[PDB]
Amino acid sequence: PAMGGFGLKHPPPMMLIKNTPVPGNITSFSDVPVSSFITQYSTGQVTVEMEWELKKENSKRWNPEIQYTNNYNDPQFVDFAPDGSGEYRTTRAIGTRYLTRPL
Amino acid sequence: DGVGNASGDWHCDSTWMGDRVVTKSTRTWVLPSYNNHQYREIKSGSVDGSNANAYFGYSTPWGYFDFNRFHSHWSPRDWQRLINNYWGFRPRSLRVKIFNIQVKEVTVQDSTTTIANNLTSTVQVFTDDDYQLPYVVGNGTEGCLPAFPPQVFTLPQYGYATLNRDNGDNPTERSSFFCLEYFPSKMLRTGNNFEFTYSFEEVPFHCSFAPSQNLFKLANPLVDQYLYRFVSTSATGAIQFQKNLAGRYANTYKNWFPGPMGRTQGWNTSSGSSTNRVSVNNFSVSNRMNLEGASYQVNPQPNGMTNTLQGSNRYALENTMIFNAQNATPGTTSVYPEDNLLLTSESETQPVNRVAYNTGGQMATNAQNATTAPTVGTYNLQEVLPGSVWMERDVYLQGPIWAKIPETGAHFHPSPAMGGFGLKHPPPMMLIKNTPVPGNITSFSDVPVSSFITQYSTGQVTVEMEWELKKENSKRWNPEIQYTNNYNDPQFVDFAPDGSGEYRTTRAIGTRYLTRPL
Amino acid sequence: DGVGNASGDWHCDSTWMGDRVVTKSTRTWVLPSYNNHQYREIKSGSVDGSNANAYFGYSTPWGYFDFNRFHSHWSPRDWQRLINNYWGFRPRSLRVKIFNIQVKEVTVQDSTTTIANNLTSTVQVFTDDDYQLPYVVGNGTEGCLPAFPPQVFTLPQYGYATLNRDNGDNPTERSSFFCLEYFPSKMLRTGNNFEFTYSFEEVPFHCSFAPSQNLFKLANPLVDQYLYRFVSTSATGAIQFQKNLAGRYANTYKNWFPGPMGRTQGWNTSSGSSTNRVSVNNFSVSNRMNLEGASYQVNPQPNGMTNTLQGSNRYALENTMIFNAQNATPGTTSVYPEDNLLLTSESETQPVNRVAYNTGGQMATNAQNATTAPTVGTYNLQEVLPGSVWMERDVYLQGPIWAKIPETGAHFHPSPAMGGFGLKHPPPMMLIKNTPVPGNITSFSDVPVSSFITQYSTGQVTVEMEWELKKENSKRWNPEIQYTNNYNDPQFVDFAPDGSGEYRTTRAIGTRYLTRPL
Amino acid sequence: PAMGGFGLKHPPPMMLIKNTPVPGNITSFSDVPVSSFITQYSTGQVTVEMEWELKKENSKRWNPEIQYTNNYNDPQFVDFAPDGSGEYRTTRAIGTRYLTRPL
Repeated sequence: PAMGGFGLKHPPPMMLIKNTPVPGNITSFSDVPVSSFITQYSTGQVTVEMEWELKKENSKRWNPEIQYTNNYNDPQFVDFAPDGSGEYRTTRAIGTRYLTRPL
Repeated sequence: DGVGNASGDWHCDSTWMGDRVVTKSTRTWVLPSYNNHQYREIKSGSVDGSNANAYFGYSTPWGYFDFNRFHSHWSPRDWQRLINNYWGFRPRSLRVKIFNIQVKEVTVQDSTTTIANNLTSTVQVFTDDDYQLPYVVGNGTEGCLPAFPPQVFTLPQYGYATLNRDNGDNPTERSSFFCLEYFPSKMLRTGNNFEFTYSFEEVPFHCSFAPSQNLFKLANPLVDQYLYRFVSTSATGAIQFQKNLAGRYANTYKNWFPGPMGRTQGWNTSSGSSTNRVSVNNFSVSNRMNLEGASYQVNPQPNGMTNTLQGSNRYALENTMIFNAQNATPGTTSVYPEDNLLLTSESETQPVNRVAYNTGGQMATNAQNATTAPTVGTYNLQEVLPGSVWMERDVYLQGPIWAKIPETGAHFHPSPAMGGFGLKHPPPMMLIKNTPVPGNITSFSDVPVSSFITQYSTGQVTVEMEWELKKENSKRWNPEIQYTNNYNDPQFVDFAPDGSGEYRTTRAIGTRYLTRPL
Repeated sequence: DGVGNASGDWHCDSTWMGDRVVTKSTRTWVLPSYNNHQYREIKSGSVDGSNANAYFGYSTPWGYFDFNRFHSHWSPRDWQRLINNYWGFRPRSLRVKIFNIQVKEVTVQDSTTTIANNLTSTVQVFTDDDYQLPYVVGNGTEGCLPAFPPQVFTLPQYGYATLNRDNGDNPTERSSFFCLEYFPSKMLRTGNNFEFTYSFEEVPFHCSFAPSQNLFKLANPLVDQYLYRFVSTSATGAIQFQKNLAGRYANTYKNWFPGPMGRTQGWNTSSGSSTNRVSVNNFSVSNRMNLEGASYQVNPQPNGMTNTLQGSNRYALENTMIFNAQNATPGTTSVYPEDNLLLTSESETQPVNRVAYNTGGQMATNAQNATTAPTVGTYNLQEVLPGSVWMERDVYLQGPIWAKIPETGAHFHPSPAMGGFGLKHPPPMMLIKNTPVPGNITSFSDVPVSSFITQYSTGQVTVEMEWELKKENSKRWNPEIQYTNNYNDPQFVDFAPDGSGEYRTTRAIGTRYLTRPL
Repeated sequence: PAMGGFGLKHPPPMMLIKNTPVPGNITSFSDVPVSSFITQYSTGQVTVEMEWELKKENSKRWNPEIQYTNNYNDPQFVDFAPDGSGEYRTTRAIGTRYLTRPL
C-alpha cells in the first residue's frame, strides 16, 4: 500500500454493529413498513488484543546509534499527554527507521 | 451475580488470640465523578512567597482507598487494651474487600435533581501491585476510613506532582505522565465484589515501652570505676588525674551516646504564653532544607529527639505532630489557637533522646599553648555517631501506620519522620473510578465525546488486618502507668458522639506507657 | 601442530561426475601489513568535477579472500567443455581452506633488508557468517585468485565507504564504524590451518543457450490466423479490416513482448571509426541516474538488452562489459584503444532482447478527429510490462560469479547487472590480518604503542566448489556452434604463458553457444 | 566508593606478571648476586570475559522517555571511532541515568 502498512489478501474481518430497532406505538395494520421508532443509542466496551512478532537487531556497529528520544527545549507542556483542559497533545510523528544496517 | 442478593456482610470486630490480634473494619464509601472523566494537567507557581510551593502534575478521574491511620482499624478501647499490655506490635497481613456497589444516576432536569439507580453501570478497580505508579498513601494526607464506623466517607481524588522546571509550573523533559487506564482493572456491576490480599515483609516491632533508666546512669551507683580522668593541670603544666567515684555520673566513662539532634526553637504553651516572644512569623525562622534551589520546612525533623522535657510547658513545635480534635473542611486557611489541637509529647523518651531546644553539647574549639587557654564551642546539630542509641517517634491512634521508602538505592535507617513502619513494598494502592456512560450522541466525530451522564457510586469496604504482638515480661514490683479514662467533671463522653451526632476525641493516645530497664 | 610438518596438500583439479562437477583450486597468497595495524578514516571530496566521487569511509588493516571470478575455478579447457555441452549450471557448495602459513619478519637495519621467519607470530582469520559487515566482494573489484595456478597474489585491503554528507567528505549522524576486532577470529601459527564450508541457496540455473527462434516469429508460417486487424479507414470514416495471412509476422497478433529497454548511444568499432563523431567526452553525454543530488553512470545498464546487432560493427558501449587482456597495475589513468581489450558481445540474444542504440518502438501521441491526423511518437525507454520476456546477461570466464542483493526489503527480479547469480546470503567474506608484534617498548604510557615490527605472511588457499549442471537434450539435426580454438598464423598460444612467463588471454569466452527453439 | 562502581570485600584478584631474568655472560663465582642481564620484553594476548546480571525495566509511563542518542550537528568526524591518523576519538562521557522511576 502506497500509505504504508502490510498488504493483505484476507485482512482482519470487518466488524459491523447496529441497534436493533424498537417500534413506536403502532395501532393498526398497514402493509406499509413502520417508520415510527423509539430513539436509542448504545454504549459498551471493546477490547482488542494483537500479537506481534519481532526481528531482533544483531549489528556489529561500534559507535552509538541514533534513537528516538524525548528531546524538547523549554517544554511548556508534556507531549503525548493531556493538557490543562484534558485534551491529549501529540506534537510529533514518530516513525520507525532509526537503527541502521550496512546495505 | 444478582441484583437482589447482597455481595458481602458487615464484619467489624477484633479478635485477640494470644500473640496475634485480627482486626476488621467495614465502612460505607461514596465515589464522585472527578474531573468529569478526564485527566487534567494541574500546576502551580510560587505561592506564599516560596517557590517550593510551585509544582507541576496531573489530577486523574480516579479515587483511592487509604487505610493508613491507626484509628481505621482500632477502637479507642482496643488501642488502650494494647498499649497497656504489650511491649510492641507489627502488622502481618491485610485483606481488603469491596462489595455491595450501587451506581446512582443524577439528573438535574428542570432545576430539580432526581437520583435514580443505574443497574447496568460499572465501577473500575485495580491494585498497583508492582509499584509502578506514584505512591501517595503514606504522606499524612486526609481521606482515610473514618474513625467511627457509622460515618460514611468520600474517596479522595488521585493525583500526583511530577518534575517541574526551575521551581516553576513548567515541566522538564523527564516529567512523566502515567495513564491509569493502562493498567488491567476489573469491572463491577451491582452484583459483583472485589477481593484482594497482601502480607507484610518482616519489619521490626514498634517498641511501645519507655525506658526506666537514664542512658548516662547505667553504671552501679555503689561501686566505683577502675578508670581515672584528667581533672586539671598543676602550676607546672603537669597533668593530674582523679578516680571516678560512685554515683558521680557527670564524670563516669560512658559506653553509649544519645542519638542525633538538630536544634529547633522552643515555644511555651499557654501557661507560659507570657514568655514567648510576641508576633513571630515562623516561616522565616524555621528549620529548612534546600532541594534544587528551594527552601522546604522539614517538620517534624528526623528521629532521635524529644519535643519536650517532662515537667515543663516549653515545646519544640517543629519537632511535634499536631492533630485536630474536631475534623475540618478542605481549604481552611483559618488561624487556630492550641485549644482544640492535640499536641503530641514525646517525653517518655527523654531518658534516651535529647531535647530539641537545647544545645546538644560542647566541644573544643582550639589547642591550648603556654599562651592560649582551652576553649569550648556549643554545637546545635550533631548527626549519627558510632555507638549511639535513640528511640523512634511514637505512633498515635490518630496517626499513620506505614510509609513507603523511596527506591533511590541508598538510605540510612528507614524509619519515617512521622512514625510508623517504613516499607520497601507497602500495601498496594487501590484505585477506583466510575466507568463513563455517554450522553445522547447523534453523529460521528473523530473528536472524543464530552457529554456524559452524571453518576456516583456507593458501596462497602471491609479491611481485615492481622497483627503480631510482643508480650511484656517485666519483673517490676510496684505498679506501672496505664492509659486511663481520667476526666474531671465530664460534660460529655470522650470518644463518642455528642448531642448532634458528631464524634468527639479530645485526646491523642500514644503508645509508650509500660517501662523497661534500659 | 608442528613446524616441520605440512598443514595441507595441493589439490587442484576438476572432476566431472554426471550432473555435477567439483572444481578445486589452490593458490599461494601474500598478506602485507596494511595501515601499520591501524584504522584510518579515508575520505574524498568531488573529484573529476563530479560530487558522486566524494565519499567518506574507513580503511582497515585487514585483507580478504575473493573467489568471485569464474577463472579462479575453471581452466579455459574445462570452461569450454562446459559451454559446449550443457544448457546451464548453478553453484551448489563451497569449501575454503587456508594452510601452510609462514610469517616473515622484515628488517631494513643498515640500509639492507634481511627477511627472517618468525615462528611464534600469528595470523588472525574470521568469516562473516551473519553478514554484519559491509560486503565488498561482488562489485567487480580486483584481487581475486589469479587465473593461472602458478601465480602468487597479494590479498587486497579491506575498506568501505559509509554515508557521507551532502555529497562531501564529511560524515552524517548515521555514518557507521565497524570494528573488525570485535568479531571472534581464530589465530594461526605456522602449524595451524583454517577450514570453512558453505552451501548455496537454491538459485535458478544460468541459461547457457541461445534461442533459435525470433520472439515475434513464433507462429506457423504456413497457417493463417483466425484474427483480423484494423488496416485503414474508408472515405466515409468507416473502419476496414483485413485477415492476418501466413508468414506476415509484421502484422500477426503477438502473445509475448520483448523485455525492458533503455537507449544508450552506439559507437562503431575500428572498422567504422570513420563514422563515429570526433572527440567526444562521454561523461557529459552518458546515461546517468541521480541519487541524493549526484549523477552516477549506470554502466552496464539493467538487463534486457543486446549491446550489438550481429553482423554490425556498431556497439552500445555503455551496455557492454569491457575487460583487459593484459592485467594492469593500480592507479593507471592511461587512455587505451580497443586493441588489447575484450569487448563482450551479447548478440546471441538478439532474437529476444532489443538493441540498445535503436528506438524501442512507437506509440500514439494523440487522438484523431475529423480534424487531426493520427500521430506516433517513438520512445527511448520502456520498463517492465506484463507478459514480457528477456534473457539475462551472460557470464564470462573472466567475469563475476555472484553478487549480494541489498537487504532493503523490496526489489524486483534480483539479477545483477554484471551477470552472475544474485544471492540473499552469498559466500561469507573471509578476512585475515597479521597479529601485531610490538617493537622495543621500555616504559609505561597510557598511550597505545605505535612501534611495530614489520612482518608479512604467506600461505596457501584451497577453494573447492561443487556445481550442478543441466544436460542438453535437443533434437536438432544439423550440427551446432561450439567454442573452438580457431586462430590463424598463431605467433603464440592463447591461454598460456609467453616467452617471459606472463599469462596471455586474447579472448573472452562467454557461455551462449548451444541453441534452443524458443 | 566515592568514584562510583561497586564496593567489594573480595574484589577480582590482582594478576601480576614479569619476565623471568636471564643472566648475561658470567664467568666466575662471586657470592654477590649477578647484575648483568639480557634485555628482553614480552608480548601476548589477554582475554577477559565477564558476565553481568540485568534488571529489566517495567514502567507504566505513557509518554516517551529520554534515551542516549548520537545527536551531533555538522559532524566533521565520527565519534567513538578512529580519525584520519588512526587515533580513537571520544568526545562524550556516557553515563547511566536515562530512564526514570516514580520515587
